[PDB]
Amino acid sequence: RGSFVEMVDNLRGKSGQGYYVEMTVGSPPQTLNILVDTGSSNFAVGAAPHPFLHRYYQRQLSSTYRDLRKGVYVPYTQGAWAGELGTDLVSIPHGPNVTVRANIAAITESDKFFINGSNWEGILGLAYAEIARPDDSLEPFFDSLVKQTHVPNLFSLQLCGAVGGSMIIGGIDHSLYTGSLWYTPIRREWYYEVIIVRVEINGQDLKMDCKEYNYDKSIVDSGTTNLRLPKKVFEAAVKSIKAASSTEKFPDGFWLGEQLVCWQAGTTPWNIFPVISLYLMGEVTNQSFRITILPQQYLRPVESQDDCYKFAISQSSTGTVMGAVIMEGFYVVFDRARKRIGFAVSACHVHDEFRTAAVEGPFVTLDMEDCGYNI
Ligand SMILES: CCOC(=O)c1cnn(C[C@H](O)[C@H](Cc2ccccc2)NC(=O)c2cc(C(=O)N[C@H](C)c3ccc(F)cc3)cc(N(C)S(C)(=O)=O)c2)c1
Repeated sequence: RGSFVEMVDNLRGKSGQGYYVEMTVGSPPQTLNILVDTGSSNFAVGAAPHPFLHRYYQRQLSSTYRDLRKGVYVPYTQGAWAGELGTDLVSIPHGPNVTVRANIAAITESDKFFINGSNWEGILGLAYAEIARPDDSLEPFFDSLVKQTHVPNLFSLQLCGAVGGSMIIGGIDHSLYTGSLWYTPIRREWYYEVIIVRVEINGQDLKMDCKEYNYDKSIVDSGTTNLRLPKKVFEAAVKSIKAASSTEKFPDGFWLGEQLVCWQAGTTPWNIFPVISLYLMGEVTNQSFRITILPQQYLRPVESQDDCYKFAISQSSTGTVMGAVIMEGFYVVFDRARKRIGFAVSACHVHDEFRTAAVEGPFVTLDMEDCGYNI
């Protein structure tokens, strides 16, 4: 036991359909399972019956609920919901030892948002006010917590793939990683926006201009499953990954996410697939570092004696998104007080006897401030 021990192992997931934490709302208490999302900024909960929900928030039974008299609507890349704004008291039983009064949206209708069998009933948006709906005067959950209490302006995340993990609020826990932590600056506070300066596939540089990697932004996002890439980058990376795994051919639909391939239980040939590295901007002029993932991170199991996989890198038209495929390799620190994000090798990542995920540096990279996109 270190001093954050009671927060270790406070996350669950069912069949790889989102990581969630327990939260307690209102008075007397109602406890619900809440999806953790660093790619949005609204706190919202289901508040009316739905065939995919086991329970929901009942405002009439809470004596501390206050009505803001205002509607709200939120569309994502996948799905959308509409509801009503209010405030109420909120705690996290396996989190920090405080209670705050927070904005909450009560979800009364939705389309392709809730997921059958996921076991979660609402979402906690952990990013900044600039992207909240209906606009930036609606204060997000993490801002309320820092402004009302002593808790330090920092949190960190360890997602353990195949489903559990930990969310540490107000500090770092040294048993959750090995080796050192390496930091990249947050470019601007809206999404958690970062700069990628080089890409390699099995040690071989892809050689695109670095402005293509960040067009029109690159972000770190725990509520999206895949690594998503801009059109011209997706096309050149798949060509290179096929060239490097050519001891077995696969149909074209596999690299598009439209076909699965299944091996007999225990026998998947991890070694025929290459490793992938991203280089990120560091904290000193002209210095970078690199993070490296394995096929165990970018091929995802779909839930007999047969192990079936889907290829989890895909095309985007709104910039690079480092989703759960990147985060399951690493312990990640969202250090909001010093405007930076830290990466270290995770103590729980999935690997084999020949290779492991890695975080290494320092490397020399010139002109990194050219790489970023301006409106
Ligand atoms: C308002 C200001 O913000 C925005 O405008 C805005 C617009 N988009 N966002 C990004 C947010 O983070 C939303 C939140 C959300 C959360 C839940 C449901 C719907 C939306 N995520 C997605 O949009 C999204 C979700 C999934 C998915 O399946 N997730 C499950 C929970 C999951 C499963 C396993 C895991 F390990 C981790 C997560 C797949 C895709 N893909 C497109 S994919 C196939 O990965 O390429 C996209 C913010």
